[PDB]
Amino acid sequence: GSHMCDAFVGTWKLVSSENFDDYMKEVGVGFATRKVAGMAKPNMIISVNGDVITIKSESTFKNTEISFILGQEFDEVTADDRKVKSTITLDGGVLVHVQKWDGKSTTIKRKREDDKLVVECVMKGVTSTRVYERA
Ligand SMILES: Cc1cc(S(=O)(=O)Nc2ccnn2C)c(C)cc1Cl
Repeated sequence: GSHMCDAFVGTWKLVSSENFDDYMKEVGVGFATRKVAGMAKPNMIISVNGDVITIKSESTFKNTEISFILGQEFDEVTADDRKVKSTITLDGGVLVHVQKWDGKSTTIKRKREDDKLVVECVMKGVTSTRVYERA
């Protein structure tokens, strides 16, 4: 029957980005990776099978894929090649994705707003907002 993340499931395309270069700088991404990653217009493909959620992020820069159970830490290699320990939870209908590495932390929130999927990436005081629409 109907379930936890139904409104997230599907194929989404990036339509706007703000402050992503600054977010990446704060994370520690180097110049060349920032330039090429920042150009990209990824799709995000979200699916659910039982308790397992899969998020694929695909662009001309990189294809990534994570599968996880809410609340259960996992290893992730990010598109910029960080090796992080991640935990994703649902907080009042928002997917909250925390990545920990080298004593640092970043949080990515994904939420449904109208017909969009809005992604907010936060590293210390710097936020990037990335808006997706259905493909
Ligand atoms: C590097 C990077 C990538 C992302 S992403 O948007 O999920 N994926 C992305 C960007 C460009 N191509 N692809 C697949 C995010 C949220 C953060 C960071 Cl630092």
